[PDB]
Formats: sequence, C-alpha cells, structure tokens
Amino acid sequence: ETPPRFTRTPVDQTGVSGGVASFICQATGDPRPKIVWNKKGKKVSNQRFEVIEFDDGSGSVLRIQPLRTPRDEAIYECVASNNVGEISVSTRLTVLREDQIPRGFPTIDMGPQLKVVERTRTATMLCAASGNPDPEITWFKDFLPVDTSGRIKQLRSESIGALQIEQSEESDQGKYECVATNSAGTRYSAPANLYVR
Repeated sequence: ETPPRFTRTPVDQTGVSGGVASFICQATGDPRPKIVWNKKGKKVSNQRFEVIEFDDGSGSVLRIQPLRTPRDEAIYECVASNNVGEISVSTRLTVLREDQIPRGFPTIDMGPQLKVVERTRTATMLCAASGNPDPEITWFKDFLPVDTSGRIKQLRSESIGALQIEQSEESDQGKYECVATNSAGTRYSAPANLYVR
C-alpha cells in the first residue's frame, strides 16, 4: 500500500463569462486515491460544476459551464486520498467579462464540425483559432482531455489545429471540443460529434 501521489496536477485557467473552464487532476496510489474537488476548502456542490472521472480511475476533470463572474473566481483544491494518506494541490480560476476580455484572448475562428468516418480510416477534426500570443489548440472528448503521445495525433499550422484519428474505431465516437489557450486565457469551441460508420 502506498500514499496518493499526483501524476497530473491542475493548471490555472482564465475563462470568459458564459464559456467553459476545465481542471484536470490525476493521482496514483494503493488503494486507489479518491479525488475530491473543493472550493476555498469546501466540496464543490453546484449544478454548473461537473466532475467527470477518467475511465481508468486515475482521477477526474472539474468542468465549469457556463462560467459566471465574479462568483466562480476562486482558488480550487484537488484532494487525493486513501487509507494510507492524503495530498492536495490548488489551482486558480479567473473569469473575465466581455468588458474584461483582452485583445489577444483566443478566438475560435472556426470550430469542429460533425464528422462521419469509416472504421479503420483516418478521422480529422478541424479547429481554426487565433489570438495573441498564438494559442495552443488542444482537444477534449466527452469532457476529458485527449492525450496524444501514436494512433491519435494532433497537427498544427498557422490558425489551424487538427486532431487526426488514424484507424478510427467505435470507441473514438463521441463529443469533441477544440480548446484554444494562451497567456490571456482559454476559449472553448462548440462541440462536434464524430461517428464511425
């Protein structure tokens, strides 16, 4: 038996009012750590705050949608625990008004669109995004981050970000969101469905 240890700690988010923010927290340990999200020390307990567990039990994502300001702006804590010990770490959510959104805050110029791929063929989800600094584009599938490092690869060029899913299969079906992030903040695309025919 071993105490909880973090494998992925949440990273500060600046979102826009009405938009989305996600925080990721994973840990290992034996027995399997329970992950609880707190807001300034109390368990999160509001309808717009949703905890989605990774299928493998490694942890969870706290997803907040729609973001409200000033209400949601706070320090949040991820607490990992089992019968041998407990650890926590915190992260910060900032939520900007339209009135407060910087010039270079990421824009989704073109979000992903509905796709149907034949099984074993490459599916490509597309996202055009811009901002200053040039934002990083990442992908969420069914509210969880798509990690890619390789059947599933992410390609990137000027404002275009692509998620290429080689040898597509049934489990790749789902709801994909493009996420654009830079030092000014994080913007989500509307989700697009992928089907595997």
